Amino acid sequence: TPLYETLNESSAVKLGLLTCQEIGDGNLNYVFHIYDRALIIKQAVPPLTIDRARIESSALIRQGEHVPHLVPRVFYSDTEMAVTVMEDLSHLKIARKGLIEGENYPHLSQHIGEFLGKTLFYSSDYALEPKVKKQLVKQFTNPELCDITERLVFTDPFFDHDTNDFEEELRPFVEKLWNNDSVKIEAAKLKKSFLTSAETLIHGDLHTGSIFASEHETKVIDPEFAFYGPIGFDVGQFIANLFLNALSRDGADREPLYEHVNQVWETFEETFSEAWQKDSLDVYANIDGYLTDTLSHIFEEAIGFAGCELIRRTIGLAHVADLDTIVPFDKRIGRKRLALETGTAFIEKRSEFKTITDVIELFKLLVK
Amino acid sequence: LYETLNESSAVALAVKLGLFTCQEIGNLNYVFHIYRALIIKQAVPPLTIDRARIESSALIRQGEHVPHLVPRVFYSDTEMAVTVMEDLSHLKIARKGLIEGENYPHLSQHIGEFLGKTLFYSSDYALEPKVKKQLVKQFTNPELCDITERLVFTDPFFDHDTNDFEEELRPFVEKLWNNDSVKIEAAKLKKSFLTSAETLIHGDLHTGSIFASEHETKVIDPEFAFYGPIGFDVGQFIANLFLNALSRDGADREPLYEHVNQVWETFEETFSEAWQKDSLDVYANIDGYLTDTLSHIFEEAIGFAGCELIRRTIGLAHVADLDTIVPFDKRIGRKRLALETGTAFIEKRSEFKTITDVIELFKLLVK
Ligand SMILES: Nc1ncnc2c1ncn2[C@@H]1O[C@H](COP(=O)(O)OP(=O)(O)O)[C@@H](O)[C@H]1O
Ligand SMILES: Nc1ncnc2c1ncn2[C@@H]1O[C@H](COP(=O)(O)OP(=O)(O)O)[C@@H](O)[C@H]1O
Ligand SMILES: [Mg+2]
Ligand SMILES: [Mg+2]
Ligand SMILES: [Mg+2]
Ligand SMILES: [Mg+2]
Repeated sequence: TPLYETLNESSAVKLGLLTCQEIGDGNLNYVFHIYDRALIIKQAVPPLTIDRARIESSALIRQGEHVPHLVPRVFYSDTEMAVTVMEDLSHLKIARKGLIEGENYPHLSQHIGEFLGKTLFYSSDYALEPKVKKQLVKQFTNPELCDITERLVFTDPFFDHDTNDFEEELRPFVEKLWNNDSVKIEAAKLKKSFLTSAETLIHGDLHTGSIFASEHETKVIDPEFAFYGPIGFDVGQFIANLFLNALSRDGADREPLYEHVNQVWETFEETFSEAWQKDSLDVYANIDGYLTDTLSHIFEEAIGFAGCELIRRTIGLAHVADLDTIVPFDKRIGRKRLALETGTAFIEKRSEFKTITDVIELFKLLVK
Repeated sequence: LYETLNESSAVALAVKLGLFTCQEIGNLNYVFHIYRALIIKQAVPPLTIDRARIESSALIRQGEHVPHLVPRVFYSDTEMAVTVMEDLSHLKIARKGLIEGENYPHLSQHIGEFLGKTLFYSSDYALEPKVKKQLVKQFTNPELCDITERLVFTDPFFDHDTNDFEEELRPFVEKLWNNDSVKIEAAKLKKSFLTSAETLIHGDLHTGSIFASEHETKVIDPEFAFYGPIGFDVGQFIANLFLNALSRDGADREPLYEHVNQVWETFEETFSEAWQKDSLDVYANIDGYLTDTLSHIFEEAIGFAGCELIRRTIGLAHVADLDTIVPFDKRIGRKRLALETGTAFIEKRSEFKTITDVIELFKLLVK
């Protein structure tokens, strides 16, 4: 008989680990805080299969094997119940919220860069026997959550589709995008890579709202969207959300975010490189120029994906607080115009950039 | 459940199934011909017998789109590792025919159509991505992919135990081993083989996986099928046309060069028609998108062709086209050319503009 039952505060409060409050922001997932000493119980609500909870638990445990300091500990998980029992991180702040409040989080980019480099390297064919990796591909296939992304980041913003949500003051600029054949061709190629390039186990939703942060600590959460896809993807989505915060700031306040974009690519590239040297199984790994060309391709896709995330967050179904809370209204429109414009340039020009500072310097010029 | 068959128990299965003397005409796979006639193929246990599930499933899928270009499957069973199929012994394996000097005028149109349709119709272009992600699971082929990952993409390029080549070839083989830039390129193509889950491929589409006569073509043995790069079956087939060209002299080569041009042309035209007609992709009709898609397939196809050319010359698994060339010295010379053309194909793959450029490069090198 079926064993799933949607939890409540009492039901959540037998595993051998006095008061409980549901603190979930969304509505697809319940998050139960139990308090001593504290604990979190996350549970999927059923339209999206509850299978996502199996993916999420498994992804967190996997990430913990390589970067246990950058992810919450998982004490228990259950597939039928769609439950993940994990470490309480309420003493930290969601990074998107903190950044909007003016926190700079000096280590954010070192920490995320390390997370990206290790997670993305160690689940790849570089690191794993291909026969092992092919099994992990099966275990982490995520059709419904991939469908969300395939539509929202890669498809809907580029056409007059019903999921989009944007001010009419933006219509002229949005229609300029829709009519742009060559940027759309490129977004199709990026989407095709998303659909087909089973390179590693990615997080699949690594924006600033999926990170807990304080001055000295960083933790990545909510790998619901995990599956075998392109290595550049998590890197692009994260970098884009740094740029999205930049656009919500003015003048010299932007500098910390530009430094984070630079630092996260750099740390990613070092971390991925050191893991490659020390732990690759490939006979081809140590041939001069092979790692270099591999990183150049990741870099290029990462910038393309960033462009998609920049556009998608601005005019698509799922927005970001960074742009939506900008005041006054006319400034909001202007900054949302620029996210559209930079995202487009990112997509079009992705293979012309040589370094991360090329990308930052282009961005800075477009947002002057 | 599983029991390896013999000629007698193979006859018993045929009658038990309600269909219709027996000889095993196949070291890993038995093929039982039963005479109205019928074929019963069975996997033997080191390599998983799960390959027989993949082969039967692949043949049935291919039959949905090109039923005239694959044998009919009357019955299959996973636990017995059995595929019961149409008898094609009135046809000749294409490799054998081509070596005897048969030219098979329609071979390239038939395979071009096979390629275009099979490769389009199991892709994200043709299928709901949710459906396609299920087929990826179903066709995951770790052991047979491992053979390819090692034999076509890795061992030939290093001093590995599986390679098998004449000592007279050593200088040219060592030239390849010491070539960093071709090997970087071979790595990229391998990485694509390992990661690019674009469509359901045959995975072993050489001239010995084809039955042929003047008027008929049938593709067989899709044991190696899995979700991989679209360019792969195209490259491996083109390379085996070039391998036969090298076993011929002078003007007798021209039919093979025509086959290479024709198979790309037919492939490109079939894939294009299927794209216009049957794509699910909102991006499908934007001018330049199909064109750029084909350019990438072309480039990979040519790279994979170079790997197959090298691999068949000096790796574990050879081709009769090269190994039966006489005299010995001529053999060494032509095997040197396969190595050098395969190398050129890998390194120049993104410089070619059309199939004619590929052929004209090849013809120049083998003058
Ligand atoms: N481990 C945790 N510790 C403390 N709070 C958490 C924890 N996990 C989630 N939360 C709270 O619940 C919110 C929703 O978490 P998240 O995993 O992103 O759910 P969803 O998938 O619904 O977005 C977070 O923004 C955070 O405020
Ligand atoms: N459908 C068939 N009709 C007639 N002969 C066949 C048929 N299938 C296979 N054979 C014979 O058996 C041989 C091996 O078949 P194949 O499917 O290539 O097995 P393997 O996977 O061992 O290469 C073929 O070359 C052919 O001579
Ligand atoms: Mg979240
Ligand atoms: Mg989530
Ligand atoms: Mg065979
Ligand atoms: Mg076979």
